[PDB]
Amino acid sequence: CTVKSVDDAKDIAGCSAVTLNGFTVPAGNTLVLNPDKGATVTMAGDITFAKTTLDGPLFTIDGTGINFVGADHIFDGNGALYWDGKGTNNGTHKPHPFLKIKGSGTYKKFEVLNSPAQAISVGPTDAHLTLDGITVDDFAGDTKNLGHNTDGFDVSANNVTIQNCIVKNQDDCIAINDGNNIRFENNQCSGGHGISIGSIATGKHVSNVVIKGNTVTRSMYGVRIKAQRTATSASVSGVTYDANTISGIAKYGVLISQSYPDDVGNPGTGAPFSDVNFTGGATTIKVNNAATRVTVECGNCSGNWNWSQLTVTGGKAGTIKSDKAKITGGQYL
Ligand SMILES: *[C@@H]1O[C@H](CO)[C@@H](O)[C@H](O)[C@H]1NC(C)=O
Ligand SMILES: *[C@@H]1O[C@H](CO)[C@@H](O)[C@H](O)[C@H]1NC(C)=O
Ligand SMILES: O=C(O)[C@H]1O[C@@H](O)[C@H](O)[C@@H](O)[C@H]1O
Ligand SMILES: [Cl-]
Ligand code: NA
Repeated sequence: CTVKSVDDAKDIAGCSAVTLNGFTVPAGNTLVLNPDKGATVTMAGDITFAKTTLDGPLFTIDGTGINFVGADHIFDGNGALYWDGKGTNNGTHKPHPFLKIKGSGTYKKFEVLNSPAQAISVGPTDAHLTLDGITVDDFAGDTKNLGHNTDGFDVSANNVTIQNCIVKNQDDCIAINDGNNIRFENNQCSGGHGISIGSIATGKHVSNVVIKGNTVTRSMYGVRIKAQRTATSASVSGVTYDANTISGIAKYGVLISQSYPDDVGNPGTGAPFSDVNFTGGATTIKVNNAATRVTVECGNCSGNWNWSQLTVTGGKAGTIKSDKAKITGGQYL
């Protein structure tokens, strides 16, 4: 019931208590854990991934009701051996995602250090899944702007809570791409592209999202809802921003747009956005001098969007094209 190598990992069936020791995952291998239902998995060392040619995920854990106790240990992706400024768009192969977490349970207190590109992929789930007190430290990727597409958390799942986490990276802190009942609370995001829903692709539906209590600094965007211009049979519905404190934003404090991968222009109509609110505690956003405060670029948006608790200052005014939605309240124009 102690995993000391990639081959030990296949031998944990029957273990209600697994200890994950530190070791290196050699080139050409992956670490896959399928723990027993309700098992506790406790990390007792750091896991380092030698430079590899495999596609990600390099680490996959999949189980029901798992209790993962990280004890502040590290999954080290050796990302600087791969980073070339091009991420997953071109250039060197980047194993991605680094980690994949599937099923359900509670995952606490570990660090992902220097992922090659996207760090933690979440989903699908079979019950609630909570990630609590995880650090994605890709800060080294800022050097010479070589880290790219280093998303903290990519979520395509239902019934997820991500709380008390820290992300230092070069792309979305979180990107919520699909699923219902997703809560992102009391996290700290710096260096990247902010807190995102999307990009929303054809057939994907994000609903009942709560973005609460987070701090975002030194980022390209504060919060975004982005849908591919071309997406159809897609939607975002029921999003509440509450109590977020954001500053140091370079491009847009808020960008809600159906023109992706562009920020604005000829927005699509097949990924309707509805019921997007800034309520509860104040969401205060300070943007840089050349930044835009708030832009909404809808081809198809509906509802009474209560933005009473949003305050955005700095930079210049954006544009509001909200289609059928009525945006009330707040301070940003
Ligand atoms: C990738 O970069 C190479 C040059 O470094 C360029 O030839 C190629 O067209 C780029 N990839 C794509 C898909 O455009
Ligand atoms: C998981 O999500 C789906 C849709 O949100 C739902 O039917 C199921 O009730 C949720 N389960 C739990 C345990 O929250
Ligand atoms: O934030 C974004 O949407 C985009 O940022 C760009 O810098 C990146 O090259 C894209 O792949 C996408 O991640
Ligand atoms: Cl290899
Ligand atoms: Na995803």
